[PDB]
Amino acid sequence: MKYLPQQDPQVFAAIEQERKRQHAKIELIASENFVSRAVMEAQGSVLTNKYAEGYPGRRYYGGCEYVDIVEELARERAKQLFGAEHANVQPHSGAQANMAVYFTVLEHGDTVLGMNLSHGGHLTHGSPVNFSGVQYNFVAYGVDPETHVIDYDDVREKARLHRPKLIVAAASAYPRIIDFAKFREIADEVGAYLMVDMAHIAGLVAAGLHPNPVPYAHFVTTTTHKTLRGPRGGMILCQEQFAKQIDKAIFPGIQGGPLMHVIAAKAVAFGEALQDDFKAYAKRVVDNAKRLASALQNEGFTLVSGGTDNHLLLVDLRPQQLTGKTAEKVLDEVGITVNKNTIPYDPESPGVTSGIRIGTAAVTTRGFGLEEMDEIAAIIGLVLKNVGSEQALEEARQRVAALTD
Amino acid sequence: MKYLPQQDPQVFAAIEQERKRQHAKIELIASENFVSRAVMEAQGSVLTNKYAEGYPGRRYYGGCEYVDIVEELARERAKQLFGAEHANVQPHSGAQANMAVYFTVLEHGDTVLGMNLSHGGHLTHGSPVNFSGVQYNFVAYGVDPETHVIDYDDVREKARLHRPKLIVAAASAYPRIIDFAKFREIADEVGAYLMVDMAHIAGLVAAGLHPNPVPYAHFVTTTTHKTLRGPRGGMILCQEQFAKQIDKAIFPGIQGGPLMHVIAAKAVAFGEALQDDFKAYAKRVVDNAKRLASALQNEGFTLVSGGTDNHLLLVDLRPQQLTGKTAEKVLDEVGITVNKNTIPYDPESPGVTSGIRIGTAAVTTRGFGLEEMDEIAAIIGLVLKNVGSEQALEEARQRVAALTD
Ligand SMILES: *Cc1c(COP(=O)(O)O)cnc(C)c1O
Ligand SMILES: *Cc1c(COP(=O)(O)O)cnc(C)c1O
Repeated sequence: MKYLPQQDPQVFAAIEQERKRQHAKIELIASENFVSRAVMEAQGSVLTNKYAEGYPGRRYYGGCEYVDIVEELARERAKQLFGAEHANVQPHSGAQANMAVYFTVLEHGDTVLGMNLSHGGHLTHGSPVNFSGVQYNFVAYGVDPETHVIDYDDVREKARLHRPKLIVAAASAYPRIIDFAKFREIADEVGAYLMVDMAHIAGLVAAGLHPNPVPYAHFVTTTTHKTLRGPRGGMILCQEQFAKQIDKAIFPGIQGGPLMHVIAAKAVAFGEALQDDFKAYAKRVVDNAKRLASALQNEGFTLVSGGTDNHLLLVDLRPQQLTGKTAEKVLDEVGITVNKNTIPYDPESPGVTSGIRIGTAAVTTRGFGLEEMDEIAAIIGLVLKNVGSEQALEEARQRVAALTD
Repeated sequence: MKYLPQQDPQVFAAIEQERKRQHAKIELIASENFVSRAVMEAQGSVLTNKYAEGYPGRRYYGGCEYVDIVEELARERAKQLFGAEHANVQPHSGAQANMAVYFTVLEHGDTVLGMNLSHGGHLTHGSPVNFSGVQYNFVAYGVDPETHVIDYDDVREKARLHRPKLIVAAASAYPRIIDFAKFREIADEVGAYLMVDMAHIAGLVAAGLHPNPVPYAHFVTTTTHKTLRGPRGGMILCQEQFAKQIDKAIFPGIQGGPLMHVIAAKAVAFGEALQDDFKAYAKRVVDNAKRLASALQNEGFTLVSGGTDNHLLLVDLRPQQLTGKTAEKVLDEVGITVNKNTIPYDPESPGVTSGIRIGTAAVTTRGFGLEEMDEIAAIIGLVLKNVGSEQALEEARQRVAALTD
């Protein structure tokens, strides 16, 4: 940076602390990643100056010839990446992507069936303090109490009983592959639309390491950040038949002017994801997650569903007589960043929890491999088995520092 | 830029075209501006990597110590700038700022009273194709057919007849000062909340050149871009008594993770607006608008309301037997960027219109002054009085080039 340090020392000092923090800590929060310098440069461009309400070649304002090129690059690359017939790259966030799909197919008070929020469903899949649960009548399907895999017979039963207009599949804390074919079969049986929210797994889908929801879902929503490793924002994919309605839902439906600079950054990220090296990266993400899961089990930890098929895992801390909140706090003391997370059938409140959620996307981006996964698991073992020993915590601290340099 | 040119030649080439376009054209679209290099650097920072759902000191995830500093700088600077008791700097856009306020105080189907969309009201103030007009029952007040000033007796009558829960004041195409005291008096009479959407005029309010809605409104919404000259995004201001509800409306109500890098950019912009030179800038904006209005009248143009109190003006093109669409198109041919705009009581559709809207914020940022306003008016006169003369259009083209260099 050149101009910010002189113009705003306060903001610059804080950004610099954050930058240094990102390097020093071991980031295991499953939603986190580190974007490329190219992605950041795109977001820091003069495209923030341009109003471009509407769509490429169909804008309200003149002078959009070049931002049109940018948006089309984003849409076309997204379509090639996911094999979708239509992309809308304007959503400000994953929340707004979902909001737009809901706005497209639902009326106020319509019934929607989504994943139980305590079992892995997202806030925007029917929380009573979120617009989704306030605006629509959400009902929930669960995972099996033993296997922790989605109970597809429960999905089916809930769908048949409640007759939802929309079924939502996808999760923010589900460590196994989701069967989109079964979701579509159930949707078809009850005459419901299927929406898949692939935000967490989008990078894996792009790399062919998780089944693609595009052929099975009427609508696919996602964040551009997370495993896809893009700028912070949202996206909707759908077949040509819903394109006009989806576009109208985003604008003039729920948003105003799009963030053209962020859309440029989206194009950059999609360009990156189309490359062979991203496929290699995504495989290392999944490989690292399996390795970390196995190494954690070696330490004596119990994992929700007994492991992982993707980038994330959930530790059930009940055997160690620890809450997620306690584990989160002590790991923070040694420089390991996790979040407490409700586990399926958690006896604890969302404010306390019986679990921690862990993902490998961020550490993989930093170049961590299998050996580092073993060490991370060993450090977590050292910490959580010795929460009362400042000796042990200092050793963990030094071992964390050794990993990040 | 260093990394984008090598990583993504396609995106870079398009950005470079846009950058060059921004320099070459005379930007008169009233919503447009040019942000500082410091603001852009902040948006292009590593803060995009951080999930920070919640609020400073009350986040869901750990590691937010530094982004907390950034958000607090934004909130505190906003409060000093506007004399507000509370700020929420998380809204992704002006649309989302409004969405959040609506979500806070209204239930589905509640009546809201806003400015007639054909008279200057915004899309998000009740368009039947926008969430506002779909989710809530919007009724409208108008401007006087002759003076084109808001008819406060009409505001009052509509409020008393329809009994709205919420009254919205503020506009995207109103060239005169809005009387927030009268709006609050009417709101008080009918027991309605008052929301002021100051997006267009926020920079002028900050500089003390338009009366401040903060003391009169329960809620003030705004874009951080436009006259305030910040990054693309939104903000809500309110008294302490609504702070908790407003914060909850933004998250977990309507959004997910905030854009921390954009929030950094917001802090930077607010820092800039607090400086004496921004006050001088904003005065030049208003001075330039008056000068341009006067010079356009000298050319024989009729202006809606007979002039301007702010950064923007509306040309009523009926005396020249031109539509807004025609004027917009021909001005585009010579390098002057305006938008067609419905005028009050327009006999034409929104797709055609009888007016063009013009604002001086962008050209003022470029350093244009009174002499340039005279020349801009003269060029517009030359063009619109000679739409059929390629000679005249080429002369205009050369005169536009002379202004931008
Ligand atoms: C992260 C996420 C979201 C929300 O994205 P934001 O950008 O935080 O609004 C929605 N759905 C799922 C499944 C997610 O993982
Ligand atoms: C520009 C504007 C908006 C919308 O802002 P976006 O950032 O485009 O969503 C809302 N209200 C008013 C009065 C505006 O001027």
